[PDB]
Amino acid sequence: SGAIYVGNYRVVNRHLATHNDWANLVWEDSSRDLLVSSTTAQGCDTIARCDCQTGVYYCSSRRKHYPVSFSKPSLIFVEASEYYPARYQSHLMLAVGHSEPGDCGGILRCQHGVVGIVSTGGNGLVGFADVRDLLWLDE
Ligand SMILES: N#CCc1ccccc1CC(=O)N1CCC[C@H](C(N)=O)C1
Ligand SMILES: [Zn+2]
Repeated sequence: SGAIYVGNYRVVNRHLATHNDWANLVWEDSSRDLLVSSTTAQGCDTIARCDCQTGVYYCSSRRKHYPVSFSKPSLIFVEASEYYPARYQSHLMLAVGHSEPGDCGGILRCQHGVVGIVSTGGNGLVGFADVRDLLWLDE
């Protein structure tokens, strides 16, 4: 679990969005596993606008942060789950690092701010849904 809070927006994994997120829907994209909802309170986070490929992510299944080298956002095949059929997920970045079911929503950050959130994983890999291209989050 986990979310990004920036301005009057809450960014969460689409498959973990609540009834309240859907009732205050701003934008969603099943192909990216992202959903953005509106909030009444101003948010705590800053979004990176960069092309960093190194950063640090929070891993809830270890209660620890880990450094990672990650691939550029791309179209990656993701196996079927209870949430989605087998499909290509877009804007996804992979890295070697621990992740297990329950770790989605952990933040990945570089020196410029928030880069994205955990969205996939398995076998010593962790995948992050990029948010750096969503320029409208800042206005
Ligand atoms: N961290 C983590 C998740 C994880 C880690 C390790 C093993 C398995 C998983 C679960 C998994 O990859 N997904 C289930 C939920 C929806 C995700 C998607 N974006 O399509 C895919
Ligand atoms: Zn950066």
